[PDB]
Amino acid sequence: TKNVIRGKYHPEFLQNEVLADIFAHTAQTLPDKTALIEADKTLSYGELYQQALIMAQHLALKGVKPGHIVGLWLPRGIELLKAQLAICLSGAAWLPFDMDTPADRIAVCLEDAEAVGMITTDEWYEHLAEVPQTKWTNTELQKPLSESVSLAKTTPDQPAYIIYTSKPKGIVITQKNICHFLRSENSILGIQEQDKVYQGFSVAFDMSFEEIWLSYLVGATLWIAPKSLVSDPERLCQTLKQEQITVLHAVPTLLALFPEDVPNLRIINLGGEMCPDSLVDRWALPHHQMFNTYGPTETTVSASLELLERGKPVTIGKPLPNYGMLVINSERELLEQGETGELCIFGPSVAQGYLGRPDLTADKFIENPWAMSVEEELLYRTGDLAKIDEFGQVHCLGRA
Ligand SMILES: N[C@@H](CCCC[NH3+])C(=O)O
Repeated sequence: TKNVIRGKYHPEFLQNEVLADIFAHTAQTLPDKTALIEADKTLSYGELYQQALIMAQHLALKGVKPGHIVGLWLPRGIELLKAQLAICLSGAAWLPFDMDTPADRIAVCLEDAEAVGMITTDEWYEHLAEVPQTKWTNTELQKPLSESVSLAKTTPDQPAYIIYTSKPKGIVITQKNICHFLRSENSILGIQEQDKVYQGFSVAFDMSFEEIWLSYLVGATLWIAPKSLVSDPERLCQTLKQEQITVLHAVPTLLALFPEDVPNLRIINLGGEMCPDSLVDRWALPHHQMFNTYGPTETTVSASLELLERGKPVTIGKPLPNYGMLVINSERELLEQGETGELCIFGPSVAQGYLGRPDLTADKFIENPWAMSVEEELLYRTGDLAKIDEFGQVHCLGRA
């Protein structure tokens, strides 16, 4: 009633599926298309699938089953994504670690998650003497097999990945959460099979999912950035032109540091900070579709998306399809439109909660007295203060 704002109604984005289903569909439908480009090395979707499958079978032999958590720590490049996909194909969920993660934090996170192990490279294996958990190398997980190993299937209720944010706090995202997010957001972004997608985010960040898994969803080609390029905005601008990139997921401060426009960019998805007006004016051109995505990690990558246009005020926009937002008071009561309260998010992509933290989970994932379907019974309290304006639009106002 103007005080509960919903994204478009799209029940077809909820399927009886897991991430392995989405990727396998793409690889079997487009075997010979290039999936991954690292420098001058390229891997096809079919190649990627068979290699990741061999790795997943090795994980199975070593005891990885659906519902397990496997840590991921490798340098940016093909092997890193390959290993992510191998964990996924084994039916386990992955716990991603940035290149710059200290070994002690790795140990704290693997312990907190009760992970059965982690994947890393021969080189980095020695940095992990402090890690008591099992460490596998991608290399050993890539050796030939004598007889095939049958992979147990995971289910939508099972975790797809665990994101840590610091006492470390692990956020459990389910297969259902992430598969729905991918379909819901791509229905608006519309990444296409012909697209060439820059892959610059560390796997430890939400926007890596928009770079990688949206592409996997439609069979786009990923160009994987080296560590040295990620901190060189002018060189990156020239790289994006020379590599004929069409899709940039990035943060506003990075876009602002580009000297020239990059004409070949179909889609520009800015997340993290609300895009400033000067940047919109500089970039919200006709040959660019410039977007602003907002959302906590606790509701799978993004919860709202906004089309940016020169001269139009910037807001977080409307919820994604099947997402919903409302505002509540200090005692969890729905507020009339226009008042200021805590922004709450609901829908099929609300995370399962905080790993091993029933306390904080119950504090922040509460029952929704106002759910109009079984996919709306869980409200996540963002902690942000917000108001719903006279146009059904949510306005952020800072923390509570
Ligand atoms: N979700 C990220 C920033 C927003 C990304 C939106 N595509 C975070 O919570 O740190």
